[PDB]
Amino acid sequence: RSKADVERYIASVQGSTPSPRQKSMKGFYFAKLYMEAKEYDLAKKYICTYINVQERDPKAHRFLGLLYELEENTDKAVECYRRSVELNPMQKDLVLKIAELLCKNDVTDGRAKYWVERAAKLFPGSPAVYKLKEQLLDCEGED
Repeated sequence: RSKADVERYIASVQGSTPSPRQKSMKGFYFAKLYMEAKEYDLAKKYICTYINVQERDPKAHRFLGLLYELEENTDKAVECYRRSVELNPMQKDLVLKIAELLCKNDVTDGRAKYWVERAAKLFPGSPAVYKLKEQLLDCEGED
């Protein structure tokens, strides 16, 4: 998909539902289409327009988190995923994902233990969680 293909769709929306709120309400479609076109900054811009008018949509926060995760912007990805899982706690997978991102970025992140413990509760016996706990144990001080 080209930038031009997405622009043609945005123009169609402008011609038929031109109100700023109707445009914002299409911003998740615009963002996904720009993600198809590998236009990551534009995808972030448009998903933000949508979050402005549909603030409680967990899917939009998760999509923005994925954009930040692709960029390796840990703090922003974790913030988005945290908001998504607050809005829709059925996404237990995001609890493990946050733990994993924090550990990958800086396992001396105090935040890692909190999320590893949350993940351990949701995924009892998980080797993915045990690997993170081993990493935390390896960087613990001694008495």
